[PDB]
Amino acid sequence: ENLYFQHMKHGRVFIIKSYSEDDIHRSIKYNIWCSTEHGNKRLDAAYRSMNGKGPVYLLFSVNGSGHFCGVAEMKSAVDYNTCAGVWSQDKWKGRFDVRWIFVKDVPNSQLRHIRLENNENKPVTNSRDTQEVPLEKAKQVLKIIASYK
Ligand SMILES: O=c1[nH]c(=S)[nH]c2[nH]ncc12
Repeated sequence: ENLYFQHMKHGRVFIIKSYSEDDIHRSIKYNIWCSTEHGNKRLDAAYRSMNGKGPVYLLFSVNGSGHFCGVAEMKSAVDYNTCAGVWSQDKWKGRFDVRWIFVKDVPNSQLRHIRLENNENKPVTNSRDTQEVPLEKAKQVLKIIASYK
């Protein structure tokens, strides 16, 4: 639907791939997330360089689920020294705030014809955790998720 995301002139969009639906549920409940060590650094740099000029959006998907499960906006820098063991595995260390926008399952069939020119033209549905999405393809994904019924 062209009602959604028609004014995102700046900003950046990443794929989040979780091993745990329970971690997603905790993220939705408390509006926080944590990535890999390298993923935290990549999101941190994107959020910091944006300096509030636009949104950093996160497109969430559970590994193996065959569907994306929602969209959240990054709402803080990464805090690296935080309470241990709050997620499904102890290896998830650190925290940043998010704001969930959509919580809805969207089948990969609706998205797999969107290909990423920064990832060897592979379907967006074949992305790994914290793959960055070109802005014009991200707008396409965001509108599909937003309007899917
Ligand atoms: O399974 C996960 N759980 C948390 S909390 N963060 C993640 N990043 N990538 C995968 C995961």
